[PDB]
Amino acid sequence: QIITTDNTFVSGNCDVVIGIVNNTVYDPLQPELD
Amino acid sequence: QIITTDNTFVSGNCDVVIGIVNNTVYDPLQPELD
Ligand SMILES: *[C@@H]1O[C@H](CO)[C@@H](O)[C@H](O)[C@H]1NC(C)=O
Ligand SMILES: *[C@@H]1O[C@H](CO)[C@@H](O)[C@H](O)[C@H]1NC(C)=O
Repeated sequence: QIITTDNTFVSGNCDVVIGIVNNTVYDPLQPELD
Repeated sequence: QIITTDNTFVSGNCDVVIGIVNNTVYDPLQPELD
């Protein structure tokens, strides 16, 4: 599935997590823009 | 964590619940104003 904010939650910054990577998390409210 | 709509679900009115208090729930779409 596409990485979305529906099945992902945010918790703190990425500096404390070992072995993290970078990729875009698609917010579905952005293509709507209603 | 701050009380947000993502981690709470609503079921009926608050007249039936015993010992319930009043507090604000943060709507995350309201500061977005999309
Ligand atoms: C992710 O991006 C930040 C900021 O551009 C960078 O400092 C970090 O090294 C990146 N992560 C990786 C694994 O390259
Ligand atoms: C909570 O709100 C209800 C309805 O406005 C009110 O009757 C009640 O006294 C309030 N309780 C507190 C602790 O403010």
